[PDB]
Amino acid sequence: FYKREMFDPAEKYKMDHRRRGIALIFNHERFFWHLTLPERRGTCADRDNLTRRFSDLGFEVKCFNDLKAEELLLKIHEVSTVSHADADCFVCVFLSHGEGNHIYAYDAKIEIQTLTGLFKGDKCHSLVGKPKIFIIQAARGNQHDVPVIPTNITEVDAASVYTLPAGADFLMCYSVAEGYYSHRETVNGSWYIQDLCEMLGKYGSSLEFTELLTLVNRKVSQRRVDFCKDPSAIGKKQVPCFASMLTKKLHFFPKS
Amino acid sequence: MFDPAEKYKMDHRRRGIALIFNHERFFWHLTLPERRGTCADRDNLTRRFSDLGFEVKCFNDLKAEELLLKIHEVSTVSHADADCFVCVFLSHGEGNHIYAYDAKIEIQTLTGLFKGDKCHSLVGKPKIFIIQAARGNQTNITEVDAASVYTLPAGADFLMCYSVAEGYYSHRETVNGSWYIQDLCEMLGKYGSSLEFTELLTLVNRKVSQRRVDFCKDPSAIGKKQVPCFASMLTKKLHFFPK
Repeated sequence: FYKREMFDPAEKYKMDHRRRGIALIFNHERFFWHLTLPERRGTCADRDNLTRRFSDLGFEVKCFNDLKAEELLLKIHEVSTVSHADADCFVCVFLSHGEGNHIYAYDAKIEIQTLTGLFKGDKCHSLVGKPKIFIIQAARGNQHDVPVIPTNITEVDAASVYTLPAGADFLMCYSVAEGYYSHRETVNGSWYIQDLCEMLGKYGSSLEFTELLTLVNRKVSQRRVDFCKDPSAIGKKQVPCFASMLTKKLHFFPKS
Repeated sequence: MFDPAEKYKMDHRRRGIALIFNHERFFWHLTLPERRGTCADRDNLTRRFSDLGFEVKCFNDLKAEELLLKIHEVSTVSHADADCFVCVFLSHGEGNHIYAYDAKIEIQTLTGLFKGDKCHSLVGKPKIFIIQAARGNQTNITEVDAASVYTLPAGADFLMCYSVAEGYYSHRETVNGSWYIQDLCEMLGKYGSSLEFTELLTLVNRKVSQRRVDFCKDPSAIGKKQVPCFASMLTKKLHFFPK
């Protein structure tokens, strides 16, 4: 027996490289005053949660806190230009505010297509044909703070970031879709990241990853705020989504 | 309790309605080119979705007012006895709009008719939109159109399926039909009644993105790759097992 080159409806990405790969986490808790954006209490919990879960799946996790845009671009360009020949895949997470096709760094916004474009085709040959997974927790910062230099509560932010696709073998994962609202607990973290991390821990090492993101869709879209705390948040449902350009099934079975 | 393998309940009396809006030519004032090959797509889709148990209704070259009337009529009948709902658009598009014969319609208007508060009997059921629409260029020939329609999400339990993503190109053969629709239909025919539907759409991503654009008959088209995508808001696994 051998596998002839016939179309296989069950084909999986090859995940038997020496290393799982790098997972970058860009964590943004506060912003330059000229941006008029509120701080994001709870994001440090998200960052730590994600680090534990992706480390357990075999990723080399690198976190960066509150980088300026020039610094962020430098760092992500450095990762896009090294060889990933010995890696299975690549993960990039943004924890911030966003608007349209932009995510905010500390001092300025950056276009999502600029960040994903660094990993397309022969800009990053050693990731061609490998999953490139971007996870974005970014929505509209509520701006009732001034344009001047300056307990567990749930903050509710309108969806603002477009659910953009990218190239072949990219998977773009969004905390919330247009017309819905993103939620973050100031001590426990974001609804989306909490539920993503819980599902990674329970099922990440077995379930196909888009099947796992569908579980996250279900968990998040079924959450509600306590009515006695913030009646304002009634009817502000959160529905995540993911935009898949993947071409094979993706698993994170423990590496041998 | 939470079941990591939970499936949509697909044991209703009927599979449900599949609507297909098929646009081959446009009012002259829109200055959009004809879409030869689209009738093949329509026929292919009708067969595949019929075989999966759907009640397929096709509409050719409706005006926007006619199209809105029809999709509104469908959104207000009871789907209580149905598993799910499918809507296919075969046209040109731009941004958040798809073209009818005489005018643009916003995708969010069309999907909004099937949100929970407007269509109670589809609550918690899959609502699947499949969009073959890109930028009209203003024997079997292959036409190549730049991506133009945003890969928009919708509400819970919607699945939005696009023939092409930003930066890539959609292809249509004047005899054989659209690349995306051909490969979607081949996969439906072979695996539609067994495979989880997003796993099937992933196969379609692979098939379409592997179609070679190295040596076209039209030198203009060289290197203009096609990559589809789908945006899922589903909350459970979706299968179309024979009823």
